[PDB]
Amino acid sequence: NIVTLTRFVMEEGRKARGTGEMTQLLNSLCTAVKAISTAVRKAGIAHLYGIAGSTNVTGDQVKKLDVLSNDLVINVLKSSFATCVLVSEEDKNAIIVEPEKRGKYVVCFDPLDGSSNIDCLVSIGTIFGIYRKNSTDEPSEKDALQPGRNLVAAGYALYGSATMLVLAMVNGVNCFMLDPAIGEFILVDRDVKIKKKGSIYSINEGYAKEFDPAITEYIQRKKFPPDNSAPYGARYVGSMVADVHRTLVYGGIFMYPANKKSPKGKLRLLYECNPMAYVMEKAGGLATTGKEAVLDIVPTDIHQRAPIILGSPEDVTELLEIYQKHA
Amino acid sequence: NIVTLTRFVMEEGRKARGTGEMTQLLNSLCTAVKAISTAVRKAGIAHLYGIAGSTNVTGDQVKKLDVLSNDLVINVLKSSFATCVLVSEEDKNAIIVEPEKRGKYVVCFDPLDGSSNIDCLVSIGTIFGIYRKNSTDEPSEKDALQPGRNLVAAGYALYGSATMLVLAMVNGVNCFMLDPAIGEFILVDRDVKIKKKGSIYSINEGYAKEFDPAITEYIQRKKFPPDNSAPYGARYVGSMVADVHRTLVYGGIFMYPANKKSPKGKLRLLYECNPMAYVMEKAGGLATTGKEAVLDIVPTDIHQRAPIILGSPEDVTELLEIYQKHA
Amino acid sequence: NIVTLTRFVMEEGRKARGTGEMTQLLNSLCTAVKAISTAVRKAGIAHLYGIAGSTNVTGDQVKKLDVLSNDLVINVLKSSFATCVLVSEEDKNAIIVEPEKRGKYVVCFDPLDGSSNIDCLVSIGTIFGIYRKNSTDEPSEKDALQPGRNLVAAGYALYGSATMLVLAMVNGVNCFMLDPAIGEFILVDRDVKIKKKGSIYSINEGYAKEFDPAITEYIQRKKFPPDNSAPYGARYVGSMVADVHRTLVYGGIFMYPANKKSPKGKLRLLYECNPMAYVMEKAGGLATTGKEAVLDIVPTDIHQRAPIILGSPEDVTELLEIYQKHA
Amino acid sequence: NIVTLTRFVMEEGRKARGTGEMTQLLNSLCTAVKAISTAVRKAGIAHLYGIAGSTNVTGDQVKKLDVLSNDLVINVLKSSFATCVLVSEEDKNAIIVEPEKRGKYVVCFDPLDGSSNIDCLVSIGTIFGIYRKNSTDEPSEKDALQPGRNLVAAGYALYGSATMLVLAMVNGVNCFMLDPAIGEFILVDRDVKIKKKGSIYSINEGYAKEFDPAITEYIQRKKFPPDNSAPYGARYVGSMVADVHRTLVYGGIFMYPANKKSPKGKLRLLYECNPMAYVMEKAGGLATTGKEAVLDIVPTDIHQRAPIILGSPEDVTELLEIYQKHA
Ligand SMILES: Nc1ncnc2c1ncn2[C@@H]1O[C@H](COP(=O)(O)O)[C@@H](O)[C@H]1O
Ligand SMILES: Nc1ncnc2c1ncn2[C@@H]1O[C@H](COP(=O)(O)O)[C@@H](O)[C@H]1O
Ligand SMILES: Nc1ncnc2c1ncn2[C@@H]1O[C@H](COP(=O)(O)O)[C@@H](O)[C@H]1O
Ligand SMILES: Nc1ncnc2c1ncn2[C@@H]1O[C@H](COP(=O)(O)O)[C@@H](O)[C@H]1O
Ligand SMILES: O=P(O)(O)OC[C@H]1O[C@](O)(CO)[C@@H](O)[C@@H]1O
Ligand SMILES: O=P(O)(O)OC[C@H]1O[C@](O)(CO)[C@@H](O)[C@@H]1O
Ligand SMILES: O=P(O)(O)OC[C@H]1O[C@](O)(CO)[C@@H](O)[C@@H]1O
Ligand SMILES: O=P(O)(O)OC[C@H]1O[C@](O)(CO)[C@@H](O)[C@@H]1O
Ligand SMILES: [Zn+2]
Ligand SMILES: [Zn+2]
Ligand SMILES: [Zn+2]
Ligand SMILES: [Zn+2]
Repeated sequence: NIVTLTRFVMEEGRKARGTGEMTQLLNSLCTAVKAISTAVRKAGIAHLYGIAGSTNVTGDQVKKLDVLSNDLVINVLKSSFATCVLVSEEDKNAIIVEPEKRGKYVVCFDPLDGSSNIDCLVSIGTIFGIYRKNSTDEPSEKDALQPGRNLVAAGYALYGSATMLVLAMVNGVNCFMLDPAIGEFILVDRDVKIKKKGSIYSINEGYAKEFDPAITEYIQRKKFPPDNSAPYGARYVGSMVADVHRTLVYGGIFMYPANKKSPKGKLRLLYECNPMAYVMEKAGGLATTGKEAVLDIVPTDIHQRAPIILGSPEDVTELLEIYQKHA
Repeated sequence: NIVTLTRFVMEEGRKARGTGEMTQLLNSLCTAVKAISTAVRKAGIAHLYGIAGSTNVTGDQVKKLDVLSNDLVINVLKSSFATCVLVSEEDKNAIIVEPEKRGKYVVCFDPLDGSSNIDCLVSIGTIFGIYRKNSTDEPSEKDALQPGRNLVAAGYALYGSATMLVLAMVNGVNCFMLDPAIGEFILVDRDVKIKKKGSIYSINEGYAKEFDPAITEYIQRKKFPPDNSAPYGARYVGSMVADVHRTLVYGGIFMYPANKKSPKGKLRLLYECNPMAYVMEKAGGLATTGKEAVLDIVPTDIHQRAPIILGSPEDVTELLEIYQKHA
Repeated sequence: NIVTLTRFVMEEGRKARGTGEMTQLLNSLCTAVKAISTAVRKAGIAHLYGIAGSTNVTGDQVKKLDVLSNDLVINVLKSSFATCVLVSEEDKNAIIVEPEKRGKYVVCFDPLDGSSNIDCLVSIGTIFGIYRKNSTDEPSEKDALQPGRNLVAAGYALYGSATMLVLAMVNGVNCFMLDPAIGEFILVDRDVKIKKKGSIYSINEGYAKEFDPAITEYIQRKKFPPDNSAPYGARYVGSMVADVHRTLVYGGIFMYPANKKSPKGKLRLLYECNPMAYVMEKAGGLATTGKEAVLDIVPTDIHQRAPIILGSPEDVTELLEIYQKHA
Repeated sequence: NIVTLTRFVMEEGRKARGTGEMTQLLNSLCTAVKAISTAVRKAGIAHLYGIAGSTNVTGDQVKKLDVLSNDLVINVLKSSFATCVLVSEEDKNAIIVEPEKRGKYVVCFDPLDGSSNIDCLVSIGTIFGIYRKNSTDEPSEKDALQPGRNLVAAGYALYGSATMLVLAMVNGVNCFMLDPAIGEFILVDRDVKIKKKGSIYSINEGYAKEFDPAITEYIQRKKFPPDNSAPYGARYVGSMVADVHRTLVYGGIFMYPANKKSPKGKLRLLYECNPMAYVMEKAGGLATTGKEAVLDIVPTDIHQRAPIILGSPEDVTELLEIYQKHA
């Protein structure tokens, strides 16, 4: 029995007896993700190189993927009439939606994750976290400052060899594969669970000289297992969306701890850490900063940064033990 | 003036006064690559999941992506009437084209590189190397056992966020972006040259306990710069075609030396090492095993393996200097 | 403000306070129409001609568009869990859906209209009429034997230079253009109304020798206007979906009266005449058999045929006057 | 063995021992046609309707489909470095290619045929005819004023339910189906031949009061067969490229004789009449004005018009016999 994202969301909406506003918001997301996917795959690039004549700004004067993606997400989410506040990785201030388009939801998103991998064509993506506004006050940024544990839905779209949307809600994590031939997301994995233990560690070891003792010790074990067991294999794509997705399906651990240049970690709490921590906990995994649960941090800034360790429970647990081992 | 790959190959053929056979071969390669990417992006997957019933098929043909890609290369190249010997990473023996479809070119190809990243949707691709048959004798595997220096043309197609085919021939390297909307590869970078020195090192550090001393000394040097400069960033996609392409565009160094499981390295010489080595040297870069030039190795086995270090000249020679410092 | 079919239908569902079942059925229709559109445009035809090898039944042994379209519609509508009875132009008996998939709606459809235009690649399409089952009896064919005037929704998808879906419901007719680049239907025409009078007559004059006096007289006027005004132009695509769509947007009249071979007309009441008569009346046009309203006929057979005259009100009215003129 | 249009043109070039210029011209024509169809199918229309905002553009460039198609043909042909004189149904004067991009071929083309069917989404297309410059003089419109019999190659691309390019050259006619999924035209019918006699007549009968006696006598003969056989079916799409293509595949007769508004017929000789006439004769069919062969007319005006009757030999000669019976 074929099941598309469209049918799945609509039905989950019926089972929860929703009024239909969130379902409309998710349908908008779906559409946004497809438009970004098409532009990311370079559809119609021939026009920029003068196939129809008029080869004007054939350099850098037209929308760069980062910006185009941010416009699609904002414009589409707005037009869903289900949001009131929006937080983008590409915007300094929270985006307060006009009253005539205002909804009860707050969305925190990363329109195009994997910044440094854009020019080399490595996998990139979009990340999103949705909150139900809780307060009778007028829309402001504080409405997006809720701890991740208050997330109603979170997930991401991966633009890789193929495009896949991973959606996580109260009752589980579901994976949908995009069939570009018909512009439809097909459910291929129902209520997914990450393996208890993996054999892959993911981190940028270029910061070796800045790692804290716990991280430094953990890495030593993956390369030189004290029990002489087989060493973990290493993998680091460079785009958080890509590295987290492999972690979800293959197992293992992903890491981005603090360092000199980034004392509180590089990844942002609102639209990078929380959505992935939610997807991970719902899949049966763990997401810690090393001292606490990511979903428990009470955000104080819109672009606040936080250190994160996520993946299989046994692999993450072992690293927490190291942290405690170091007082 | 916009330049399509079809326009480019044909003109390069005219400038070389060829009979048109090599032109027909490249055109067929262009067609094969488009087909493989369309399949990689999962076009038509809804059918596998029963969108039109469950009797459309008369057998159980769930062809795995790697097999399907290999089937496409084989049939498409053969229908070009320009080849006589084919070596695939997928077949134990060389494939000898039937007399009627026989041409004078030898093609060594890697159907879909990045096998471990197929299920997690990370970038994968196809790598190729073309040689002229140099023997009046009847075509056999021997004609495929030539040193990389004899290549007339080599390259690859990358199926990442977007699909790009990179082709290198005697007169230089050129990158073409596939425009999925019209099924056309567009020339977007001419006579490409790699940076003399980069700031990214690429290797699977999970084999740390099995690396030779030269590799170990170099890694520490990237993490702890003796001149005290900023340490190189680390990147390891897990797919050679992917990691090699970023090395070309961003500069830096890619490494896959020998280890316990692979005493002579893991990567294959004919359709992995050689093609990428030729692309690199043509871009003014380097590619060595650590003791000699990859393109100079005369193979004795079509599936022979070899250790490889490629990338920016200054980066590679620095490592080559560590090797020759020990021994 | 961008509006997609997905958002439009969902919203109309909210305004009517529906439970969500019909909305799910319409979403299924939308998906069906896209899959048919892709197969109609010949996506992936390269495989049938041996691009990946195995050129077996390269003649006539695989699904012909007529059949493939009928499978997609049936399978998709079934999987929507909103139907109980289905009437297809390609099936002799009414299709009674399994209890575990049963809904309250009855759908009458023409999966691929324009049979004779398939091989010459002329415009073809899909037509549909939806009824809300009215009776506590068990699902049977009689449930689809309701007069067109009981239609809850009707319309068609036109596979022409571009693909467009025309949807008609109680509050109007709306036209949606398909953007194949993202697999999304975009609303381009809101609540459309046909012009009071056109300048185009559409009919197969090859049956001249069989036309009744009224038709014969009417045609004389279009070619030789008694008042010496400019003559109407003639247009006959051959596919009902194509001819009716032009009629809706340009105005004029479309005709398929009785003849020798077809004493009661060739076009079928259930899935050709009623849906178009409904779309036409909702757009402000007329649909008569010459003696009565199409939407008023009480069907007695599932594949019953009926004569039809449709289009601008003034053009249709004038022909009715001729009929009365002839007692 | 699967045959792509790219493979076919190149090989036909090799067999003819050409320098490769005409091969490069045809390849460019292949590229242009793909681009036009992708635009015709409305790829990317969501952008026009603001899916990404309302500031993406820096001007008002709502290029109409016919203008865009003309822009593509002009720029793409010129970037082929194989032409010197271009005549478009869209430009009052011939376009003389700049000396640097000058080649020896003359191309007469119809950017998008079927203008009256553009808004109603009925089939439309592009028609072309190629000639060799036959004059050492400087290129001018005169080089485009040659009799149809001098064509080296002619054909058209049909954008109907699917896109098909038909190409006719000295050795016969061949049809290629565009596979939108890989952007490749597939050879699906070789050395095509029209039926000696069909059963469909195609003409706009809205000009009945302006037809000459021969045309009138023939129409009555199709409606009232003197031998009392079954009357021919009528078909008139309104787009020449469409009606002509069905005539080729199904056989029969197509007609557009002279009338009051068009004393010398409406259709243009250089890029409408001639190309279709050449395709027809090569398929063993006929094409006359009623008094002479279309391919024999020596034009004096690039936008000159001419009456035309084409199709199955027996059908056309029957009409040619009515003409020569009167006068
Ligand atoms: N499509 C849906 N999928 C899952 N939960 C939903 C859906 N629609 C509504 N809900 C739940 O019902 C709540 C209220 O929905 P709404 O009335 O649309 O704002 C949401 O916050 C969700 O917890
Ligand atoms: N399209 C082309 N691009 C570059 N070099 C070519 C091309 N076609 C032919 N050549 C060169 O000319 C030689 C002979 O070509 P051929 O007669 O086609 O086998 C090839 O081995 C190449 O060195
Ligand atoms: N999406 C919709 N668009 C228009 N009318 C609708 C929609 N959904 C429900 N309705 C109306 O409400 C009735 C009951 O809907 P349902 O409860 O889904 O069976 C339908 O028969 C329609 O008349
Ligand atoms: N691709 C081709 N298909 C058919 N005939 C061709 C082709 N290329 C060249 N010819 C023939 O050879 C002549 C000279 O070709 P060229 O040297 O390219 O101008 C043309 O005018 C055609 O008659
Ligand atoms: O080069 P670094 O420090 O590993 O940064 C990579 C990280 O940057 C990001 O692009 C965020 O800026 C993440 O997607 C990725 O995990
Ligand atoms: O898991 P490892 O040892 O890092 O191997 C990865 C390598 O394997 C390959 O898939 C070839 O087997 C390459 O594409 C990639 O570089
Ligand atoms: O050849 P005829 O008698 O005009 O039949 C054409 C009619 O047949 C149909 O294909 C239905 O069978 C209609 O779509 C079209 O109006
Ligand atoms: O409206 P009419 O007189 O039938 O003309 C239709 C003809 O006009 C054209 O659009 C050319 O002007 C042709 O494609 C078509 O055959
Ligand atoms: Zn990010
Ligand atoms: Zn490989
Ligand atoms: Zn029909
Ligand atoms: Zn025209």
